[PDB]
Amino acid sequence: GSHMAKTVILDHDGNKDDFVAMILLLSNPKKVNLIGCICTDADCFVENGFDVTGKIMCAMHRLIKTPLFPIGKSTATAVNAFPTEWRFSAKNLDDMPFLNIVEDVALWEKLKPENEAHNGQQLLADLVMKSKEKVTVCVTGPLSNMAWCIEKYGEAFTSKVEECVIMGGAVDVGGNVFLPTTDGSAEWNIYWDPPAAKKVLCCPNIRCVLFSLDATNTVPVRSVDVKGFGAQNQYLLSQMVGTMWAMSTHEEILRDGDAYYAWDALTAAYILEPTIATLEPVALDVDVSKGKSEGRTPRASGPCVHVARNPSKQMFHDLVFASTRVC
Amino acid sequence: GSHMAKTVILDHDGNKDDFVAMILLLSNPKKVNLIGCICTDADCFVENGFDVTGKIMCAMHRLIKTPLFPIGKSTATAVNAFPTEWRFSAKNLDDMPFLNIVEDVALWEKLKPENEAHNGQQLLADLVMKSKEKVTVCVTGPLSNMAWCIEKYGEAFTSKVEECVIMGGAVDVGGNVFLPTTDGSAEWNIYWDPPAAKKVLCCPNIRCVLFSLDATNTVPVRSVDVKGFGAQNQYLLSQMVGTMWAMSTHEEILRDGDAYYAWDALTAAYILEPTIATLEPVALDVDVSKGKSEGRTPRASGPCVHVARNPSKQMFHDLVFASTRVC
Ligand SMILES: OC[C@@H]1[C@@H](O)[C@@H](O)CN1Cc1csc2c(O)ncnc12
Ligand SMILES: OC[C@@H]1[C@@H](O)[C@@H](O)CN1Cc1csc2c(O)ncnc12
Ligand SMILES: [Ca+2]
Ligand SMILES: [Ca+2]
Ligand code: NI
Ligand code: NI
Ligand code: NI
Ligand code: NI
Ligand code: NI
Ligand code: NI
Ligand code: NI
Ligand code: NI
Ligand code: NI
Ligand code: NI
Ligand code: NI
Repeated sequence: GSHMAKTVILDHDGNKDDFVAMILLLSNPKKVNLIGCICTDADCFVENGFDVTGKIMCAMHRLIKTPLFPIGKSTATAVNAFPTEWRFSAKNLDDMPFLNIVEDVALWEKLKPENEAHNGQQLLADLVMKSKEKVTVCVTGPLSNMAWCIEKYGEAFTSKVEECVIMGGAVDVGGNVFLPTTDGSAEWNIYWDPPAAKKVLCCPNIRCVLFSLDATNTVPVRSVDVKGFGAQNQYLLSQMVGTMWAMSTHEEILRDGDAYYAWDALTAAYILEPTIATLEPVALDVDVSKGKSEGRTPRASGPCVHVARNPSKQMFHDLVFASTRVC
Repeated sequence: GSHMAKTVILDHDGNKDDFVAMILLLSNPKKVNLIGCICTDADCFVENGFDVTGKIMCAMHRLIKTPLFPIGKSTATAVNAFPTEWRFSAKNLDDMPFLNIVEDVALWEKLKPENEAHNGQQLLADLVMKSKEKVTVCVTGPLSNMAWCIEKYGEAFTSKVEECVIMGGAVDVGGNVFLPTTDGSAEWNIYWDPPAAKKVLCCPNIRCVLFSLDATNTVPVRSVDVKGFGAQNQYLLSQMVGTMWAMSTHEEILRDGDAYYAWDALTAAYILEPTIATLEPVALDVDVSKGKSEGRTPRASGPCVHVARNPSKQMFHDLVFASTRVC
């Protein structure tokens, strides 16, 4: 819990909570050795999500001396794109004053070209396959990169994965994909690339921990708690996380307008503290059709993954607030 | 320019640039004595815009010892409401870490009840009418409060106004109100309450300086300049203004996606530096109909206001960057 670090790669798609997840992982080097990040052109414009990833890496390196690591833009493309207005969030982040501290801009400008050479899917494969320790992959965007690696390399890749902790799906609760052509039963990360999700979630060669809407619905961050970051504004990570949650737009804001979803952050929190939730083994039948139920992750007839259940609000809160006083 | 301060009231509707305007005024006490603020339930939920106003007042009082002042919620209601998603911005701001510094929250919690007793329209009238100096009113929301004061008090009020510097309208360029029932010719602040605008803009008893889209269209803040606030992140006002502009959503973001509108900020900048723009006397015929042209501010047949022209991008930039190093 403080004596040995897990080797971790973050496979993300650049929304505000992807970066909260990144900050939780990177701010806890006693627990997590972050050896790389992948960014997918899903809930962001990949150039923006890439730059924000880079600058956060640079800021942590400067402040707390966490190692620098390779970052790769995936070339995976969507089956179903995220709404364009949502994807702009990483551009907004890239313009934020806490992501434009002069040292971080200078270091990222220097490190950017070497990272631009990487292909994200290939980087994920290379980092896992060449690692001495088995690697924990945290997936907070769609499952396309994991799918590509499993398809290209099979057990040469999956044998080197410790576990895969994924944000996606909706098992016993409704989804969050509301479009003229959908029934509302699907979750967005799955919907973006349903065949990828089908390939990964039911891959018998990896241990998947799934943070579906079942778990994420129960742990919003209330406005009253987001305001708590103000007491820590002298810490860069509090300026970052407080702003990331305060910026919530569209369906990131719950019904009552006084709380926000924290989907990916809870997912990374599990890597820091596995007791934050109980796990249930579940067989899933991923809908890859073009019907209204496309992307649905219902229980199969007759396991694929271990679904997170009843996550601890207090543990989540305490972890996030401690992590964001790190620097 | 540094030897005597203008007495000013800010009559605003709580969008991000309203607060940039507020920060420009309040950060320059050599030039501006801010004696009050009004908040209207237009481009915000008035409770949120009120709280943000209060906390910014409190922060400046703490940091640079600017005086505290009365703040009043207007009870004016719209003819045509702003889009609900846009109005949430002040709620997002109210949750920001730089607007939750513990001292500011404590002081605002203390000062809030006395201010809640105020009626905004009445406060605007009282502050102008009892002021020893003639008062400059900066209006960055709709014209409803000015209209109410002129209707209730006539010259007893207008004789005590130095000038009224207003953000609104579109004279020789298109508007920004795009709805199924509009032709695109109107600007939002006017559209919100066209009869109020008609009453004020052509009131022969006040000198109106109008920052219409003609002027505001030419002074966006580019992403490259918003990023400049990062170099000043140690200053609270840079964290505020940088985030306010970086947060831009919807039609605040220009076509190319690399710049944002700064409508109200330019309007306040004129109070700080009147040479920032050239003024043209223009007679206007405000459309108060329920047709597609409702809220249009075309040139009349045959002056009402002095329209701002060709504002200086460099002066605006230099003023904003200096103001946001104040604290
Ligand atoms: O399905 C949740 C996943 C998480 O991994 C978050 O990054 C948002 N992402 C998509 C998403 C669902 S609603 C919503 C929203 O309202 N804005 C931006 N993104 C989203
Ligand atoms: O017509 C411009 C006035 C200014 O006073 C700004 O506060 C925004 N306000 C309304 C407005 C126009 S487009 C737009 C937008 O996209 N988001 C929020 N507000 C607006
Ligand atoms: Ca995500
Ligand atoms: Ca305004
Ligand atoms: Ni340990
Ligand atoms: Ni170094
Ligand atoms: Ni490399
Ligand atoms: Ni929208
Ligand atoms: Ni695919
Ligand atoms: Ni707490
Ligand atoms: Ni002077
Ligand atoms: Ni005091
Ligand atoms: Ni009073
Ligand atoms: Ni009215
Ligand atoms: Ni400059």
